[PDB]
Amino acid sequence: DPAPRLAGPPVFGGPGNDAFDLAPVRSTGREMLRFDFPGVSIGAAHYEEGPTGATVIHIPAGARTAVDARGGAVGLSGGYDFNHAICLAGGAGYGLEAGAGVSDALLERLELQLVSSAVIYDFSARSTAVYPDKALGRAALEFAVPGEFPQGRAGAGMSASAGKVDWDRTEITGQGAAFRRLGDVRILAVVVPNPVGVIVDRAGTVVRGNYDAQTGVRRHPVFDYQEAFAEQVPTTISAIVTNVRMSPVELNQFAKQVHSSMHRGIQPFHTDMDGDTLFAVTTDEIDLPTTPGSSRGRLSVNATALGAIASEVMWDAVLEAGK
Amino acid sequence: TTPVHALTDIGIAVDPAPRLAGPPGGPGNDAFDLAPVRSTGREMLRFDFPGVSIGAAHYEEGPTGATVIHIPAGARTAVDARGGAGLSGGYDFNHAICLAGGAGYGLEAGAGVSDALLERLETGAELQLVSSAVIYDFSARSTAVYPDKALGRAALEFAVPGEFPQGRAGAGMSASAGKVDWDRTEITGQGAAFRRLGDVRILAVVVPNPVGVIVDRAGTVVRGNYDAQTGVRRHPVFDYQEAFAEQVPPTTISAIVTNVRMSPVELNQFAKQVHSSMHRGIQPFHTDMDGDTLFAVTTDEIDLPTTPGSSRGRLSVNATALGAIASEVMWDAVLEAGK
Ligand SMILES: [Cl-]
Ligand SMILES: [Cl-]
Ligand SMILES: [Cl-]
Ligand SMILES: [Cl-]
Ligand SMILES: [Cl-]
Repeated sequence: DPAPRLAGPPVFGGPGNDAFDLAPVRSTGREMLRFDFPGVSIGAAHYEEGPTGATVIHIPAGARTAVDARGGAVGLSGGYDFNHAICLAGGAGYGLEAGAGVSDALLERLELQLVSSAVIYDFSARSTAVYPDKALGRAALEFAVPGEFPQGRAGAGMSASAGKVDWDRTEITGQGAAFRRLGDVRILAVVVPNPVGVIVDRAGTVVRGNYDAQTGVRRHPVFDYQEAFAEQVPTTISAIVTNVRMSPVELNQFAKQVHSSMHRGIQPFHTDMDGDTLFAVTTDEIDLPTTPGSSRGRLSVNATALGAIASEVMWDAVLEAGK
Repeated sequence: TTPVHALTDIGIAVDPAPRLAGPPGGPGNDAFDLAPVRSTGREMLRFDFPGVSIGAAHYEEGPTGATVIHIPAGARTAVDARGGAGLSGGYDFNHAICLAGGAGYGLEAGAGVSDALLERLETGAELQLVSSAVIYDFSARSTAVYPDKALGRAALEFAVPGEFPQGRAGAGMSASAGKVDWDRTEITGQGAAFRRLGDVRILAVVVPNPVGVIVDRAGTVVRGNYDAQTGVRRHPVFDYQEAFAEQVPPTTISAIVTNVRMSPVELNQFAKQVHSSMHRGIQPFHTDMDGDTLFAVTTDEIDLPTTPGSSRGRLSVNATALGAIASEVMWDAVLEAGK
């Protein structure tokens, strides 16, 4: 039963990028997750003037990627099946410019450097028109370090929010990550939930979004929706990074499986008002065995198994963003 | 002057002279003080389509460029993206479409457009929506300069109603065709064409950077796969079949804009029909090495009649008919790019 973080009403018409001399800030969030995943670095930067920001996953060697993009409001750039970086940002479609800043910083750091970017609309959660721009994307890349992720209000999660049946009940989320290692297998989940729905934990409790100040209690949106019909008639952007070799077909199905699994932690999900986008990335370092047997079952070591495990890592990340 | 049966019976005079791109690790944008140039190409197409403006700008230092179609009202859009080998937005409603060189780096030009549009609006949908697509034009020149935010802003600022610069202009500056071997690749250009039939308006814009070659309605290869040893261009299939017998022994970005109202389903099918029709003028097309992308846009100004009949047949006035007509406009635009 966490304390509320109501976004409150936006005032539109606020100052935009041209009104400020905008200084990138390295985002530290509420706490740092530390993880051991060689070849994967994360940077996050924000403008306090927004507040809004960008988070970048940099895999310098390049990595095979599948994109699973769902619903009616997707704002995506690049979308390559091979990337050196994934950039997530606020600022709606304007924030895609941060990915150009990353592409720039990748050149300066130096044949094509490939960056895929996705965004959330975060303007209703604040009272300015500031967006992540080329300078902020460059900063995020420059700030990237191995094995750290800033949880909470950091990078793209600065002004992310959940539970949009009515904006009077919408709460600020954050960004979240989680990491697991099993033998040599490594899985990192990164998520920026800006859902129309709410964040739900494994017991079914609504933990962020749709908080009613009149009652002090969060509701699952379906209870509002059903009563609304009875009376009247008559986006999340995310990445899963692993080191297990998967074919293009396996990686694409893995992406779909993990992305669907997020309707456990975010409800509703994949709605017409969401543009949910998941990047599944593999560093292609570890082979799955040629046969899928173990003591735990004849069909227990395969890409479906990896998908189920990664789905748990992603639910933990979603809960970190909502914490 | 002759009975009209085939398309060839009714043209664009393509220059037979070669324009070989020639063989290509050179300087990038910050090596230069880059000033956008308004692109005028080899000639200006003039057309009457209020609400639609086109601007084109280039950097001579590339040479590379961007071409922007601005529809300030916003327009419903279908994207048909068809191959292997860089898109931004791909929204189902757009205030602008930005086509650029520079491979994926040139998607930055669309951000320049988006930012300029946001500034004119002094973030509620007051969101300005720009979809961008790119071609890889780096093999056709010796620098790494790409269309950036400033160049996209400049293309938008240079946009005028009712004009389009044909040839080596905007995104077409360093486009090229015919890539069985780079020794036979020729520079293309960008091209546009426009038809008004009754109240119906159709504008085609294309930037062909194909693996394949540009082909006219008679079947003659007119740009790409020019063999300097023979002085002629042949269809790539002759090279491919000879290659197989020997060794295995016993992107185009485009937009089609119309004023006719179509539902989301009709528009998406219209996009697929027109895009496929381009395998007539570009061959091969939709290959694994191409990332072909077409934007089909309607300004939703006029309705088709409720019934599809006419003196020319029971099923003659419908979106399929519109797609067939628009396909010819697009082939003309392809030929203008190769001229
Ligand atoms: Cl929102
Ligand atoms: Cl839980
Ligand atoms: Cl090329
Ligand atoms: Cl600029
Ligand atoms: Cl012809």
